Amino acid sequence: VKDTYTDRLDDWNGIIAGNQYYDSKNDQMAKLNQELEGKVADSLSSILWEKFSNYKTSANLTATYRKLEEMAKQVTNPSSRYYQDETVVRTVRDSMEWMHKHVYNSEKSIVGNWWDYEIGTPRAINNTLSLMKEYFSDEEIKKYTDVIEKFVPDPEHFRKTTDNPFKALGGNLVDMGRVKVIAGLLRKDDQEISSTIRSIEQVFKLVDQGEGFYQDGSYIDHTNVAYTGAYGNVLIDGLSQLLPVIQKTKNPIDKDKMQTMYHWIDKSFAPLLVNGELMDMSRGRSISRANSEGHVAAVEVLRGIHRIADMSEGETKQRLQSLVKTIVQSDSYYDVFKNLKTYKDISLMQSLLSDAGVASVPRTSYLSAFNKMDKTAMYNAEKGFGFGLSLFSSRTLNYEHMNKENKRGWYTSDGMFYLYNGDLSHYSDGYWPTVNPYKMPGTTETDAKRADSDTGKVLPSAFVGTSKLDDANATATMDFTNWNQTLTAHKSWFMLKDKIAFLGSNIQNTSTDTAATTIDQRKLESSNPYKVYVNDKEASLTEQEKDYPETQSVFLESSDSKKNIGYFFFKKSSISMSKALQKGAWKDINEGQSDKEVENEFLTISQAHKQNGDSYGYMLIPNVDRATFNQMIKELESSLIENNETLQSVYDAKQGVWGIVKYDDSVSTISNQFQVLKRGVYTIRKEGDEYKIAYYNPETQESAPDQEVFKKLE
Repeated sequence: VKDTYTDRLDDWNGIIAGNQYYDSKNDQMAKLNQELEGKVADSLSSILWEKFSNYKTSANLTATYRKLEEMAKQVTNPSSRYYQDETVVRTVRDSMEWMHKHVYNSEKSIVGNWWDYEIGTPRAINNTLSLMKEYFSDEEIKKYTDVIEKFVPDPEHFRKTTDNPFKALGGNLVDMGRVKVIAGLLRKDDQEISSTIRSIEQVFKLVDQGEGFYQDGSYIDHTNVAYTGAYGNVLIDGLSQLLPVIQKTKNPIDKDKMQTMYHWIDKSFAPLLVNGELMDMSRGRSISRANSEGHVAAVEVLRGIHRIADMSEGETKQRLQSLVKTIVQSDSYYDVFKNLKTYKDISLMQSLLSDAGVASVPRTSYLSAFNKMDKTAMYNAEKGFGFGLSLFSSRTLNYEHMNKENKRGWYTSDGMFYLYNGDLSHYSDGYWPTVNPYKMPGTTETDAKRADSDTGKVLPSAFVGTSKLDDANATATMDFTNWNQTLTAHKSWFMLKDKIAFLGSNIQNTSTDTAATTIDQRKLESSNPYKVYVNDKEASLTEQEKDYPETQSVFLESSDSKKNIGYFFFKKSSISMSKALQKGAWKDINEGQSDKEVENEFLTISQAHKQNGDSYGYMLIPNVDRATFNQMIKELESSLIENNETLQSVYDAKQGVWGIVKYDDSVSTISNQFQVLKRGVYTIRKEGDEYKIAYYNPETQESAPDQEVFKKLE
């Protein structure tokens, strides 16, 4: 019966469906319609389904009710095929009940996956009945939402009826939101709404230990896994729907805790965005799915950012508005509207791009050292390139392998790095399946064989992380011990504005497998091919490992100058190079994906450390044309300060910036100007007759005063 509890499910329906805000000749909305028409039709015209028959895998039920959720939308859509349809509606009623009694009522238990019985599945019930509370009575809505309270009678915890529950935390706590808020409003069980949102306030607290967001912008979740852009998606995108409801309710959250929202936006999320890609390191295991490539899951936050803007006031609205609109304007590879699956968001998005009152704004250079999760972020404004450094410590995990998902990301945190040049498609179009998991960029690895049944571990060392000097100058380190305790090398990175040196000393293999660092593994777009200049002259590569000893330079010329990648080797080293068509399917590294073999070309560069006590020291200069790259290497001929077993450092004498990394506590005199007196990482600039110092003890995630760690001599 008509009431207020339902006028807030009216709001809900709009956010998740958007039929209210529809238009039959709004070109983009009509593309999402054609889609829905054929969806319903592929379910409807086959139900009861063999596609989702197997019961004992519980992931099949979510899909059952989720394709019943898909009808609800078209069913209640004034401008659709199935508008007020006799059979599509009947079908729902008949297989909403026929299901309830057999598969999904109380005298039952969780097999397969709780997450279905508990989360993904109820929200699909919730979402069906909400859009069709008019094709359903009050007590009907009661009969089916009963199951909810049986599996989730307490918005503090999850996995309840089973025998080692756990506390809803991080983005997982967001789905306590939809599953109980909406479910309550349906059952007008008014406690369910107050009781819940009390626990939904728990996610706005930052922390110094555990899951959820951090002070430095880090997001941990699932014990210790870099997830600012995988669970953080589930969080920001979930809470960007609850709040329009939640705040109109009789128990609305105090406008105090709505501030940790914009701290997430800017400190945690905004830095991992570049030209419309969320960095694959923040995604963790999500990288193993074709539906969720780099550029697509970036929209899963760019909507969650906007929804927040709409329900804001003043500068907070217009600036978080520019944040979005300018970011999507800088994305030239992906049509943003391909991940907007609800018309409210489309209407909203088309508004920005139309509205010339929201000023666009280029992004300044920035560097975010997310040490509490071991990833570093970097974007150059002047040169338009990105850089990310996937590490891990004794505090964070190298890679997650859940639900038989992500089975070959072994070394994607073993010192892995990502360049982001003008090839926006780089880590996309099937990069993850077709790329060598063994020879992963930036990493030092032997060549033993891994299984797909392996698990994410942590390091035995804690000496990892970054000192930050400014938006364009920092230094990372890693006291590596690998996968099986055969290879321990110091690995240290030095990001200095328009370049990033990879030092690394003390390389030592106690193994009969050949150790080998990978300088790079770039995917190559075919319609723009590279011209590889070894040591300043051109080359011609094949699947054959060529040899190139006596190799100062390695430059990758291109049609687009913002897609070049150079490699100055301080000490003329002995590398090998190739360019093979690598094939592979998404199924190989994640069981529940298309086995359709997918093919993508790669050019690989490498160094082999044969003798026990080897080194590697080179410099990556991107977005630099050939002409300039050659005058850059003569500019930095003496730039290697040191790269031995207890000290690694570069000098960038154009800026005047040392990047430095000690391991012992000795008194190393650098460039004859100053000393550095303590174990840790430094980043230092001369700008006058004195010094600007930034030391980070990665072991104790602490800093210290200049006096303690540095005296400039004379």
